[PDB]
Amino acid sequence: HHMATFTTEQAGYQMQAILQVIGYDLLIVVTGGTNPHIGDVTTLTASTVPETVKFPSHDGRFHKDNFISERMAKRIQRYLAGSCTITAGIHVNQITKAQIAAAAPMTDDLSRQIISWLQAHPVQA
Amino acid sequence: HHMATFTTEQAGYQMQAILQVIGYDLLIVVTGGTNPHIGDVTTLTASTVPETVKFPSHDGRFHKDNFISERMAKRIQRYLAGSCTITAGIHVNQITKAQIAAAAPMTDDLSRQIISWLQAHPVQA
Ligand SMILES: [Mn+2]
Ligand SMILES: [Mn+2]
Repeated sequence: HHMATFTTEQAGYQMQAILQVIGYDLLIVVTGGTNPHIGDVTTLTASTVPETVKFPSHDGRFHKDNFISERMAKRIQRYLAGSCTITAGIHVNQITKAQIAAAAPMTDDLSRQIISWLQAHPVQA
Repeated sequence: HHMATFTTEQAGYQMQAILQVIGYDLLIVVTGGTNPHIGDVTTLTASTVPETVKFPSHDGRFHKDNFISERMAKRIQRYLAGSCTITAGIHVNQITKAQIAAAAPMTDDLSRQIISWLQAHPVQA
């Protein structure tokens, strides 16, 4: 009804998106790899430019999981009934080159599943 | 283990906080009243100033649920092992004056429950 879970696995590691509908608004939690976390949080509505918070990681640098959160936002923006919040934290120990390139097709694959679920479950009752 | 739910009810309406631990990081979803939603999203760590996104509501104005999200952030900041994300959407149809004043004691009551749970479940294994 108001909660769904989507997974995908390419190049030997998994990514998961957990979606929650609250009122007309959406919360999506994206994780994967060996160490799930919350690295970045992207915020948007259907007719608003997305904003992203990047949390600090180590050595003065910031988490780069916003590649995932910002791409999923662009893919699903047109379908938003209200606000949308996307958290992302994907990390694979000793990640490989083929694994890095698979991050974008995996985000698209989850985005497509989310979009299908939204069309089958109109947030308007 | 990694998920807990806290409720409180004062002046005849309820507020709920759902907490999720991901890695070392926290996601807290606060709702209540007749129409739960996601109005505002506050982001912080233990030694960082909090930032808040205010989503648009109606008539060019913005949701004011950040009163709740920003107060819960201040209450629990010292206890944070990593990043923290707090969403808030509380709305009561024809809210009353006693109900408005109860918003702050209710947020404190949830914050105290969250803090107790974090101390009993150290995010470090
Ligand atoms: Mn990260
Ligand atoms: Mn609101």
